[PDB]
Amino acid sequence: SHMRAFEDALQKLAKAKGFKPERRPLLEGAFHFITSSEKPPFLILQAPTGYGKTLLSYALAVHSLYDAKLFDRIIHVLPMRSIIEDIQKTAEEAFGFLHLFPLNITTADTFTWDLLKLNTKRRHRGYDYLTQASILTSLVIFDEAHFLLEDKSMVTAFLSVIEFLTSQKVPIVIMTATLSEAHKKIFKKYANKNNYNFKVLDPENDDPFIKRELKKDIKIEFNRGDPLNFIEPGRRNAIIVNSVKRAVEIFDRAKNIWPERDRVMLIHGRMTSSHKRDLINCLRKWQKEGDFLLIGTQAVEAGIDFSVDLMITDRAPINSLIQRFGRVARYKNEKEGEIIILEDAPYGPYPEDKVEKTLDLMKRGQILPRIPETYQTIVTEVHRSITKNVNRELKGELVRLMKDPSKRAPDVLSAVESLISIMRDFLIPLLVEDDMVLITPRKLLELYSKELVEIKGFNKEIKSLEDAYKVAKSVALGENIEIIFIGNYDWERGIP
Ligand SMILES: [Mg+2]
Repeated sequence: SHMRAFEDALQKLAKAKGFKPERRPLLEGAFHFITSSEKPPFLILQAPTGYGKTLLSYALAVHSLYDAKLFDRIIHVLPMRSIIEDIQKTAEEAFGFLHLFPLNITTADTFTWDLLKLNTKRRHRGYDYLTQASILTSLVIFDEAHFLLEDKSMVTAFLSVIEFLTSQKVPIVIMTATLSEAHKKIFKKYANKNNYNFKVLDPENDDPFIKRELKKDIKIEFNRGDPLNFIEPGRRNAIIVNSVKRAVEIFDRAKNIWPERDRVMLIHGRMTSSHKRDLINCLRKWQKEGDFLLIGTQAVEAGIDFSVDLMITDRAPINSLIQRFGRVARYKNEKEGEIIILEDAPYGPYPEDKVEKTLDLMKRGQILPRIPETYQTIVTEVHRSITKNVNRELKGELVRLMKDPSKRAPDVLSAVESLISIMRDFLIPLLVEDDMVLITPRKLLELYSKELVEIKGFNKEIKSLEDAYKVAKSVALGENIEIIFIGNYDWERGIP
């Protein structure tokens, strides 16, 4: 068979995560398809949530220590909002990995900023990689992060970094429990355009994982109102919600409602990196010892590994709902669970038409999770029509500037400024005393008006969002400015 790097990963992972080895048949075939692969591979691994898909990411990384003919490292891309301190906490404690790491964990927007030759330095803090070329020599795995095509303000950019990435024949693995026919079509398009070896691996009808999960009885319900109406002390409770301000307010009251205040916890992305690390430590500990109440945003749906007896969720598109369902009865001997979707919840970042279409389509065809047969039809029907709002000319220019070595960030920013800009989603580093928090340009203005932000090396006093967008323009150009937080960082609530 001649694949020891896969065995080495399956053993070291099964020890640090304390589970006894299982088969996981698709993963070995997926590993072999990438390594042999006469032509550059474009694998779409479409497996249910909680399958163990991240094992292939660890396997291909160990394989890079022994052979780098196809790729010298594994770049592992998580969705934009997601929290990456969990997988980093596993790539460190299990495998012990400007320095070349065999496995790098970036996020969806940071990835496209790098391919556009923009500055992402403080996000990478030594540093793992800081260069567009370090990406092109690697194998990039999109872990539930291709859903940036669903973000209206991000379609043109991320479509350009898919056209450019395939134009360089970079090996690409796409991991998703939610693969619409519309997405498989765009990926097969650029895979066929650049002579890849396209492939889609989804489990068989006799797959042991899906059989084991059908023995699980987990009901899903609908309701309205305050999510604290449905908490159940004595069980593991999780309330996942569509915005951070909403998550802080639910936690501000769940402090005093839950029987043991010690077992209440808030997690979201507007926190320092070390604070997230501490919460992952406190959360792995509670996973073995009794009950708790976890309150979080979408950030914990992709990156964090936890199982919860009862799940209370805002209404959301089917992609993030399937992700959030995946943390109810996730482990082996967990057979009973409960899900309650709040259909009256605020949308937040999500498009309104999409969240209502999943809510309707779900109610007709009652689904049970981790069984793609039930939710696959809703997936293909909601996540479509991407090409409506693609700037086909700006997309052509971005792929032009990315291909040209003599074009740097000023050429990318000025060309984008002519077709303030997409910059609205370019998060900027807010400096908390020692750590750092990524915030939006809009959030920077709100904090400057409250007189909590001090900007060194920059003159304009920030009002009128266009001014805040200009600070992001400076950070992207790598200018010697520091956006510093003056107030006291709340070690529980994060940044407002
Ligand atoms: Mg994952």
